[PDB]
Amino acid sequence: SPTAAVIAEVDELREKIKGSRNSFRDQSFLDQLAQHIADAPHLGRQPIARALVEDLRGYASEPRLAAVKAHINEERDQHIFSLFDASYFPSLSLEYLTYETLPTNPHLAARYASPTMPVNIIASSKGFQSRVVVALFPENHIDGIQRGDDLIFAFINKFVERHNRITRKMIDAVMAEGSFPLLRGADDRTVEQASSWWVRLHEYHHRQGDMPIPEFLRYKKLKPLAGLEELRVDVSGMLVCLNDPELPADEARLAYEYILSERLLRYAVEGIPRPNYDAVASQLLFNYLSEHGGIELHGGVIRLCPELPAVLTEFLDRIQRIEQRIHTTSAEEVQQNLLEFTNRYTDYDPDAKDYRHIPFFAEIKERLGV
Amino acid sequence: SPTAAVIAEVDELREKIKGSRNSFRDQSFLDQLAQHIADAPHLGRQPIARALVEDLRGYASEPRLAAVKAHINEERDQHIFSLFDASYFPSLSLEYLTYETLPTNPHLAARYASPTMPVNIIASSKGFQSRVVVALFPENHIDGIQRGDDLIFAFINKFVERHNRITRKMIDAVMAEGSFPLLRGADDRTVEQASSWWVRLHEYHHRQGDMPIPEFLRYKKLKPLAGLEELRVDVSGMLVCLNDPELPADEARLAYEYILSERLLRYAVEGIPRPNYDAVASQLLFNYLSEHGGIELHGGVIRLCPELPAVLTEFLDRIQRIEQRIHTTSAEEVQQNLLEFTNRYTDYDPDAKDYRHIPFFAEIKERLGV
Ligand SMILES: CC[C@H](C)[C@H](N)C(=O)O
Ligand SMILES: CC[C@H](C)[C@H](N)C(=O)O
Ligand SMILES: [Fe+2]
Ligand SMILES: [Fe+2]
Repeated sequence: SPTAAVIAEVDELREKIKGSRNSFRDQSFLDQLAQHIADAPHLGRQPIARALVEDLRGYASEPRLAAVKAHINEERDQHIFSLFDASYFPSLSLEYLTYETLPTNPHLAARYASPTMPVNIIASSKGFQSRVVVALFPENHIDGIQRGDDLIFAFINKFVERHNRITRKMIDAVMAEGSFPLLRGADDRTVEQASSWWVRLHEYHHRQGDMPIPEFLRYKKLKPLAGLEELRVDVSGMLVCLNDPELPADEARLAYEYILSERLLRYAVEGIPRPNYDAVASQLLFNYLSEHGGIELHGGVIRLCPELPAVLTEFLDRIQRIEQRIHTTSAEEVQQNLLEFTNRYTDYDPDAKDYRHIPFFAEIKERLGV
Repeated sequence: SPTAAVIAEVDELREKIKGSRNSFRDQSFLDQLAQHIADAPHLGRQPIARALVEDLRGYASEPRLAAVKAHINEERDQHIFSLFDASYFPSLSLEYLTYETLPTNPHLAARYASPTMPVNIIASSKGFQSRVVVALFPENHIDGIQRGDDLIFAFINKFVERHNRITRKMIDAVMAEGSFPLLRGADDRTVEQASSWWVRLHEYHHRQGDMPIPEFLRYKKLKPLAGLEELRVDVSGMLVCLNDPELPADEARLAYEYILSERLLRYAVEGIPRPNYDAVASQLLFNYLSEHGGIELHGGVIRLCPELPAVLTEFLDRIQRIEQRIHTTSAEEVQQNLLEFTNRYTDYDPDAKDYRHIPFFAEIKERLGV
């Protein structure tokens, strides 16, 4: 494979520059990196690689990767290649991948438009092979810039893999039989479709509401708040799938099943020893739905109530009433009221100032090794 | 086995009361539990089970498990049986185990005396089989009480298993050759003895210094501070192994290697996606030692410097100077100075108010799957 020989060159340069992360913005390093890229027999020929060489050589006066991102954002081809510095994707340094796009419902694409690119990774350098790396954001490039129209990638194949390895097992063990009938025995192409719908709705709704991100990003980074924000947009996504009549009914219900099953199960068990931000918000959802009649527990198995759509609407309405007070109070006051809401429905240790997995999911973690 | 039949009866009773934790102190529930225990053909005739039945039947007027704890503390036999509620050991409800005691050095038990019981679990009910449950504390019983002379159990067999599963392959991959010569190929009984020394020195030092626990426990539960407290007592134990000449020199050096390798390696990688309390403090140690001449990184491998004992002393002295100010400043002010120290040497995200694995150990987690 030619792409395979390109990636081998990237992987080899990546190996040499590991341990040089502190000089990734030093111009002496960058000139040598650029020269090594340009002199690479297969990689140096690539248009995206010429864009990076030009960007890197100019960095001392323009610390931006403008040529690379122009190439990527215009989809001049299906290759991504750059120098990355993402604190939460530590595996990424000099990296290369090729992707394939997914079929898109046209109403979805127009009414809920965002710069989202749900894609499958076809081939990639080693950093992109880490299971941690599920997406790629514009500020992950060394320049750290994000503009509102930069493309954001989500790697759907990694979400299909997680759903196969964790969510299916959890559906069988934790849900009442018949709970997610469209997802039962679905093939990868079908989960791929739902997951792509999920990410499209997800990104769109992050930018909606009274405290959208990135505008209010620095108020939504505390663990319970970062998770609550993910949950806000995913419940918004569930409700769109339930209520927007211009979406094909069978595809919309499948996407609904996917978002609900991921949030009620896979995300609810993330993090060892303590829940991560997603798990805290999923356990908030779990306890809120149990207490307000959206789900029932019968012998430790979850029943989805017929009334669940109304209880989801009530839950999103409640988040929105808290966020709406941004117009009459401070962001810091809204934060405390989001924390108070969260802590009513989660296992918050006030001395540690952190969270424990609620007993229902602690036992599932023990029983299934998730 | 008769004990096999006793444990089978406990596991079945545990199964019936799962999902009744909200009732574990309701006398109607306790009366019924007590009757089922007393009627168990094998379990009900055990002396410790006689004791539990008696404590549970009296719980409405005396919410204590005094008879059970008298049996256990007096070591009337090597069986433990009770009703537990420990939020960090969620698998424990009604549980039974038998243990065996370990050889003990006389000087160690006299000079560094504490109610520590380093033991091996021989047989146990299901709750005690979780890898989370590494110890048993007196306040873990449903009465929530701990007294200074109550026995505290550490399950050394689980620390041997963790050493062989994680620490050993980390030593091979991350330490310069010859770093831990006494541990190389050491058998399980040898690691057992080193671990039992670790726990004895550990519990002893928790009770020494200017902010001992449990007196100052509620000030040391924030993630970085709970880790730093575990690290304070383990550095103290390392130094005792190096410095106290009345300890047998072979066993002392072996314990030193065990404590250092555990804190430099196994504890340094704990927690996904973020470091737990132990890992934050271990990363503090790693960066402190790197910056102050106690270890060096050559080829991505850790070299223990000959000067390391002096740098460990400097590190413990530093902690002790921060804690000593409890005599002239508030406990809250000491907390802020312990945090400030920690954050100088770890990857602290001030907007999330949490920690990320430093890149050195993030790469090891990816490489070795730990
Ligand atoms: C695919 C979702 C990713 C990880 C992130 N939650 C986002 O909003 O892009
Ligand atoms: C075995 C040690 C346990 C986990 C705890 N750190 C203690 O000091 O009791
Ligand atoms: Fe998101
Ligand atoms: Fe401890």
